Amino acid sequence: MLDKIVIANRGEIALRILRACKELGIKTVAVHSSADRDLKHVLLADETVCIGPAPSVKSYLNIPAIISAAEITGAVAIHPGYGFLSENANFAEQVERSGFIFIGPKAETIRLMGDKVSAIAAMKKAGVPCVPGSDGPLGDDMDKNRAIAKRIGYPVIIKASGGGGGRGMRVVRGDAELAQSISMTRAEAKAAFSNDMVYMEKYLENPRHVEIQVLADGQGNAIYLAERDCSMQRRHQKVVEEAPAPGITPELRRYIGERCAKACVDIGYRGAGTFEFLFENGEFYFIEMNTRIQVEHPVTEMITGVDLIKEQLRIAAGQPLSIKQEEVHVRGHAVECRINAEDPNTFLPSPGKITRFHAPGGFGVRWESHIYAGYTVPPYYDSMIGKLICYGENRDVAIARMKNALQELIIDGIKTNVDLQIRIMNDENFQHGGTNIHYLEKKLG
Amino acid sequence: RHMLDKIVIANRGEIALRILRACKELGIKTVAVHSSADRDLKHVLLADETVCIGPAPSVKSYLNIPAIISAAEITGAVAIHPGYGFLSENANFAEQVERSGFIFIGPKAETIRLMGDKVSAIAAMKKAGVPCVPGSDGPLGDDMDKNRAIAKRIGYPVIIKASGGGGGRGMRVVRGDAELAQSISMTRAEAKAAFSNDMVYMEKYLENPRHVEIQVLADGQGNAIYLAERDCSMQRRHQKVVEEAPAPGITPELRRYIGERCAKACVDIGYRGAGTFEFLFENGEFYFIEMNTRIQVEHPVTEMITGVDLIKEQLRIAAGQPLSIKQEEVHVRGHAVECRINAEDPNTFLPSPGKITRFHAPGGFGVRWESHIYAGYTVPPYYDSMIGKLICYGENRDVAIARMKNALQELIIDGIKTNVDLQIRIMNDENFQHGGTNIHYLEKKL
Ligand SMILES: NC(=O)c1cc(N)c2c(c1)nc(NCc1ccccc1Cl)n2C[C@@H]1CCCCC[C@@H]1O
Ligand SMILES: NC(=O)c1cc(N)c2c(c1)nc(NCc1ccccc1Cl)n2C[C@@H]1CCCCC[C@@H]1O
Repeated sequence: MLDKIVIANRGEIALRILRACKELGIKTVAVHSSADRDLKHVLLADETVCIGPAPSVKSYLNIPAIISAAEITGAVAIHPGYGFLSENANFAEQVERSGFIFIGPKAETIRLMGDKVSAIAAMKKAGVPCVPGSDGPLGDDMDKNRAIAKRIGYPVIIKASGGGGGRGMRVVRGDAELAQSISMTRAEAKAAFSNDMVYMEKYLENPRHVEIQVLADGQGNAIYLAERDCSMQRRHQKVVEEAPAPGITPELRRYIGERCAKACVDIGYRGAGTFEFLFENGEFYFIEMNTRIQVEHPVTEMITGVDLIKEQLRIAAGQPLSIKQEEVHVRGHAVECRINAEDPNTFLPSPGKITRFHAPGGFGVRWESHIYAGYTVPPYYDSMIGKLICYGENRDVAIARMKNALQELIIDGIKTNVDLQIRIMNDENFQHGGTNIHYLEKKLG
Repeated sequence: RHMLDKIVIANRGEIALRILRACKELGIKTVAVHSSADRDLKHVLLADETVCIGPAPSVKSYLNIPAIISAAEITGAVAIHPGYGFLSENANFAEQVERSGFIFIGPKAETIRLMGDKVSAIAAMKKAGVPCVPGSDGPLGDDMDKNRAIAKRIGYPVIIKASGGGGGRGMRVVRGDAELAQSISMTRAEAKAAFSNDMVYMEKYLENPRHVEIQVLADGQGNAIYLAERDCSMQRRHQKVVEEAPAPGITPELRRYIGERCAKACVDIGYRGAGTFEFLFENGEFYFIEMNTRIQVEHPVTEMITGVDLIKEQLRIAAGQPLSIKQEEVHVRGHAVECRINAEDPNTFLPSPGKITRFHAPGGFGVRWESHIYAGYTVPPYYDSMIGKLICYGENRDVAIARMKNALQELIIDGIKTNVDLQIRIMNDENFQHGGTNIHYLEKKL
């Protein structure tokens, strides 16, 4: 095992990693901004280092300060969590050249999957089904771009090669909008990602968001740990996640999973990763790969029994995968509700002091949050303050437990999306299952 | 399938909240019956209906048979869940409930009566094939020559036990003939005063036993299953502190052997609902001591390793539904540890009442928190010291223990004294980390 690690993150994920470290007897170094002295994980860590003032650019995104804290404490590894520097290939490369273990994939793999054009090319080569599109970058020749748009099937989407998630996209209904659209995206991409490379892709009308969890040791072994349905979204931001995805057969799971596992070997993947797809008419279409742990990883842990953070730590330590594909079994169902310090109606973030707090309990109830009574949610960071995960023997039990747990959850002093989550659990279409990616916006409209 | 419309939760604290959650999941309307001191209980605050049944002393509230039955009638409830303790093993209450036309969420009154009489309960178990402690196999008379002959056949040390006794009450260890007559006479007088039943029996006293118990479920359709075992040996002066499932050192073959015998005994006695067969385990052999005719405090450790919601099964059985799982569907997976959290003084072990000023619950993968407490809540001095239960699960015993250590360190209960520090000490104990420690261990450590 790794003797001592730096947790290069904050909030709920930092607390998640800290628990995993403590379970394995790994010493923890909590690096934090001056605004995050009162974070729960900071108070629980063996050593703490203040890495700079409140803005992320000065603290959590500050590479030299993070490296220096790792050198000063005698740490051997760095876990970047999710967000911040987790998908920054230059950070991964610097961590390794400085002699530390980077708890993530190789910097080259981050670059390969990070550039969306080459990622799709790599997946097509690996045998992973992708969304029909340009299959390369787009030029200045409108005649070639229009011929490509008719080849795929209108409507189409203009995507930034350096973009990802919910940023760097523009939908095209017809050829009249096409020219203005290919130009606006290039200007936005060059300003936001410092790369003007764009590509064209088929805009799928009625798709579901289905993603595959993988674990690869970087020694030739790679396993798939079922799927997650993350279709309940608003402004390209996940709200509810669940595992397994409803309507996915053991045969469909096996088909897509084996392809994802094979793709890991072919790209030399190391650690935990997720292959995101759009699922429509019984077919999967690759969109992107998250080369880190995901926010929604707990729903996969509940249904497989696999602790995903401990496995990241074992792989980083140089241990080959002990878990064999034949040992991965889907059992029961899990639902995750993201808890955000925001007004759901207006999207207005709600930082501030939590005057009253009470977490739900019970069988199959998992609460993932650093929040406590008297704690101030700082205005400098993202709105996500916690995650409520409920497990049951079937989908209906997990939903029933989630309704009860949401009713027990008290967060006063700030605005939350708790009431929105209660509305989603009570939604008859959600209760039936299989709602598409556009459902939540339509329901709220 | 048909389900109970509304039930009265005839209990308080953590178990009342546990029962409330199971009801809500099943769409059953809840009736929280409470004493005047228990208006601010979490489950009372979450219940669909509330009925104040009397003042703080349990005799006028939680043990008050007419007021509890009256609250079921007033609210139009169809069933009564007694939880554990209070009226849960009271056969007169269960008889009065049935008589009043309400469902008693438990076994038949006559089954409670049968298992509540320790002499009759042993005779029924021995007849069914359940292994028993060698003993008198009937009541002791006043003839001391006969009592010395029974003691010689059993072999000293022996234990004199009250037929109306149970748990940690109504027993006396005898090491030789010199103490026999007086020990029998003293047990009789104590039994007459406490139980209005002076019947005593003799049992072989075991030197280093483990307290291992088998969980059962039996429906009204003739199905009876076993849900592995629990080791409750980590205890002090008849008070459980740590429980775990499955029991260390128990092989699948040993589990199958004892479990099948317990399942067969349910069928023979016409058992209904949740129940536990309590055993003393020593030298790879099981010895029946008593049967709990209700749910136990430590039921969550069995739920974690089997996936079975024991409270929801009680509610399903009571509604007239078959068991939701078959024996072949019951699988032991992983390991679970329960730390009882008490508002108690660590030097005296007596209840420590008062107001909770700051409260923080632990979280994480495999962490389960069973408690009604919240910040600002006042622990009343009228009832037991138990304020909560911390349950950690893992794919093996070591992971469960590692998760417990971290969970206990995150647990904050300020304003009152707790056994949190003692629980941290037990988790750090190398003999506990090895496992298989006997019932006498904790007292010897302290
Ligand atoms: N081909 C498509 O129809 C399509 C549609 C969407 N909405 C895509 C979508 C495809 N791909 C992406 N995202 C990746 C991306 C964005 C910008 C530039 C490149 C990439 Cl790879 N997104 C955005 C997503 C936000 C939430 C909805 C479901 C999944 C996505 O995370
Ligand atoms: N035969 C024996 O060795 C024996 C010993 C004890 N200590 C017995 C014990 C046997 N049996 C009982 N209890 C049941 C009982 C008591 C009085 C009268 C009838 C009964 Cl069934 N107890 C009380 C125990 C409390 C301490 C820890 C856990 C094991 C036991 O609960």
